[PDB]
Amino acid sequence: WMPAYACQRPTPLTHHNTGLSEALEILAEAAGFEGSEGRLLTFCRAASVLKALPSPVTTLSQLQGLPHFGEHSSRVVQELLEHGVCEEVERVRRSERYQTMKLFTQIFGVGVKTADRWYREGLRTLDDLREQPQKLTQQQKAGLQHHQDLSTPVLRSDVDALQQVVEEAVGQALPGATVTLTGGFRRGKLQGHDVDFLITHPKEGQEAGLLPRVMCRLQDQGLILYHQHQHSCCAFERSFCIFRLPQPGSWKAVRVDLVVAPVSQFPFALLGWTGSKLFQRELRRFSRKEKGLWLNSHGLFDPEQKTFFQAASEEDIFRHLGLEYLPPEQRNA
Ligand SMILES: Cc1cn([C@H]2C[C@H](O)[C@@H](COP(=O)(O)OP(=O)(O)OP(=O)(O)O)O2)c(=O)[nH]c1=O
Ligand SMILES: [Mn+2]
Ligand SMILES: [Mn+2]
Repeated sequence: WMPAYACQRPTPLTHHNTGLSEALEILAEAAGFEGSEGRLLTFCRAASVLKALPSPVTTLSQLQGLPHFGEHSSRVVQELLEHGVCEEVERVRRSERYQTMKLFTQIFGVGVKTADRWYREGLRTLDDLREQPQKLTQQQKAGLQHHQDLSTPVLRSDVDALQQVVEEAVGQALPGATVTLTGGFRRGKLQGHDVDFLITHPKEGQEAGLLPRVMCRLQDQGLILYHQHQHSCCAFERSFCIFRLPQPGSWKAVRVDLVVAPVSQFPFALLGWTGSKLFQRELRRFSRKEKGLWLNSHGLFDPEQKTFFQAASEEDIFRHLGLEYLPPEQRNA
């Protein structure tokens, strides 16, 4: 017996069912490309169940008694076990719609809605996009300019080098300010599509105006290819960057997300930003459905009492929701 919510079970970085989960996640992704959010969540949940299993699924009798394994997901696994291939998955992979949506959505600054609009307007290739620059935001233009580098997986060695330059810029700008690696790398992943950093200072308010000073310093060093600063609107101050990472004899563009949070909200921001996306979806669903509380990256709110939970750590937040603590490396749902 394995719990239904991904936030109630450990999901390690590496598991025994990568072929099966990858097939399900292709179907999940394709459903998201078509706007079928329910079907996406269904396939994603089924894939995450396989990730938590302690052993490989070699016979279909091993699916018996597992949550989130309805008919469609079971059939996928069945065809894979019996034939080594699932024809729906292979049709999806080869389809022009999926390949194009995948191409466009992996461009920096392009979501599903934009990608689908461009598809419907007869755009197919990266060159087609380049021929219509009036259709692109500045962020999207930067993404296209650097798309080869931005499609190259980011390595832990890249992350280490980047964290050093970000730490130096932060340390110079404001003594005492801290940089915390979040995102998939904090969950132990060995590769990723970007690097995520969360910046704070232990005195509430000392972080005001820090990010722009950090960016000035990084810019002066030649380390920034693209930078979009956004002030908090509703809602953290952040900078969407492409860094020019020096390498032995060349350089690579790398996506970096810098997020500033006031230290009061830091444990919520850390939790939210550490992911995985599905784990956080599941944790927020759990908080709302099971405990009546709204969790987001800024706080945990009781909307009946009209109160906010004070947390000093991620552990406090788990405790408050009635969940066993999961370290970041077990949140790979
Ligand atoms: C869009 C959004 C994401 N997040 C979270 C969810 C993600 O788990 C987390 C990091 O985003 P990413 O950098 O997209 O995801 P990742 O680091 O888990 O994986 P990858 O290797 O592909 O980079 O940010 C928020 O907290 N608030 C938001 O508004
Ligand atoms: Mn990331
Ligand atoms: Mn990111």
